[PDB]
Amino acid sequence: SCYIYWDKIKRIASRLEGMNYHFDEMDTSGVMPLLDEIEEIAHDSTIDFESAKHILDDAEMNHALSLIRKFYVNLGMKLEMEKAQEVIESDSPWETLRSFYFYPRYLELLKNEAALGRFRRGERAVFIGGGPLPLTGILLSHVYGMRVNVVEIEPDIAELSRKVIEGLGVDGVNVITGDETVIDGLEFDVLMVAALAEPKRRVFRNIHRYVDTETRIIYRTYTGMRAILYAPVSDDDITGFRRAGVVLPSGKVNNTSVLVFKCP
Amino acid sequence: SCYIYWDKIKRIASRLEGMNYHFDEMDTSGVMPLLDEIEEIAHDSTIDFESAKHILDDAEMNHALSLIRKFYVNLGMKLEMEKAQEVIESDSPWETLRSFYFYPRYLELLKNEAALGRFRRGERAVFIGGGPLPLTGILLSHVYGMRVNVVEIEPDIAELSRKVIEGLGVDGVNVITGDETVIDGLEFDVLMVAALAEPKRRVFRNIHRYVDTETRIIYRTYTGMRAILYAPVSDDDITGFRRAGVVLPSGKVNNTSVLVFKCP
Ligand SMILES: N[C@@H](CCN[C@@H](CCN[C@@H](CCC(=O)O)C(=O)O)C(=O)O)C(=O)O
Ligand SMILES: N[C@@H](CCN[C@@H](CCN[C@@H](CCC(=O)O)C(=O)O)C(=O)O)C(=O)O
Ligand SMILES: [Br-]
Ligand SMILES: [Br-]
Repeated sequence: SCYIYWDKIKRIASRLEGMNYHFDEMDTSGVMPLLDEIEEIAHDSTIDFESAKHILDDAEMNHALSLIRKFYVNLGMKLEMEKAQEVIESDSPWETLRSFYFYPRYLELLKNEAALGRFRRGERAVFIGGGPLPLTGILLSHVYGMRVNVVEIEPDIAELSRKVIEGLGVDGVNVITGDETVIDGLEFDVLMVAALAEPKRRVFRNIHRYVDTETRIIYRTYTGMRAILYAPVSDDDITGFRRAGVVLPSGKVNNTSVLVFKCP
Repeated sequence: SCYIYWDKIKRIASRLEGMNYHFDEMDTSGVMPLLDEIEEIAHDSTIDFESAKHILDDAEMNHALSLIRKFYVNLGMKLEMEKAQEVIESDSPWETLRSFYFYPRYLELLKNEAALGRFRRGERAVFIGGGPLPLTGILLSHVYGMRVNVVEIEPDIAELSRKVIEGLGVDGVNVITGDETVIDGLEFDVLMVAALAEPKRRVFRNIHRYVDTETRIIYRTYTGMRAILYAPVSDDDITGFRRAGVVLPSGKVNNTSVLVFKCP
């Protein structure tokens, strides 16, 4: 094969090489054009899923793919961290939050997930992998009227995220510091897993031990050319579960959302 | 995992296995219920493509899947053989043709492909894998006004197909007895490869030798739950080609149609 996107990807990657192993030092505003380049390819609806797989699975693409994924994960983390701090310091926290680069996609992502998982007011949600800016948790309560526990493994990140929630004056959203195993002492209707929650194998194996067959579990992954951004959840990762539904993204939304149930 | 389709599929395969034990010769009328049970699974639009591979390609499904795929091919061949002879004997050949079980699906499929392939009246088309009832060839002339060569490897099947074309009074459809290698000796604007043309790897290697980079090539395959019917064309099969468009089926149509060009 001979896809035009192959060379386009190699070229972008060539301009990332010089940042390798130090992407966390990126200037956030300065690198937005690079994210645009990458997203032009990721979001191209003329690329079929078989062609995307052809490109992303080729051994000659391994190194370029690694660079793009490192860039993406580090930019996302830094953008969230910076916005969390801005929200806490703001006189207009909800307006500040609404200016977050990814805010509109999150609204769409959540709308997708709420249909998939049939969310209702007063249902209890647990979200694994809150991060510094726990936007999903916030919207679960703010839009969908759910009662929410967000789980975050890093104590300092957890503390920041609580300050964001409090700054906004959002109710019914609590942050629990811990690993995924904290769900043992929770009672909940819906469990969600962040796209960035890692390592997938350990996390899903632990979830399997603590949910029953009625618990709606939604996790986020990457399909098609969007898999250029981040490694998709593998089939091995979700052993012991059955897939019940999927929402594939459109527009600028990156994540595919997957509904699974514990077997049987 | 633990898909309820697994039990359903194994039970259908059990019935197929038992039937095969008693008869080598298919009873076309008698097995229509079995086909309908299989197609109800294939046509389940609630199941996404990724989930389909999780259910169909699971290791313990291989035996059942192979039986279903053998049934599907043998039934299709027998239905075509039977209808071909009926058409040849009929005082009302078109009425007889239209009563063919899959007839309306071919109309919808060819519409998909004519858009994908930008078919124009008077263009030369070659179709590899005509079978006894060369409906695609017939439609390419009758509806699309193309000048058509249909290629069929089995001499007796090729002969039968010529009698069907003559019975229908269809002009502009010639049948070539041979394998795919006959295309070196032909001029054509579009090349089509039947869903059932085999073996895929050899067919595409031969095509690659004998076409240029400007010639439109459309092949038929199976995706999602429709892969229960027949083994899909693999990305390895199309090495040396690039995908340039895809039409996914809906309704009762079974085939996905893919446009490729020879690289580079
Ligand atoms: N703090 C986040 C969790 C961290 N990020 C999210 C990512 C959400 N993805 C969005 C935003 C853009 C992106 O991730 O590239 C999308 O798919 O369009 C996750 O990992 O699930 C939250 O509250 O959901
Ligand atoms: N005689 C046939 C060739 C044999 N069948 C075709 C298959 C046409 N597929 C149709 C008919 C139903 C089916 O094949 O299951 C569809 O996808 O809905 C092929 O192999 O390309 C023809 O003329 O196209
Ligand atoms: Br039966
Ligand atoms: Br007639």
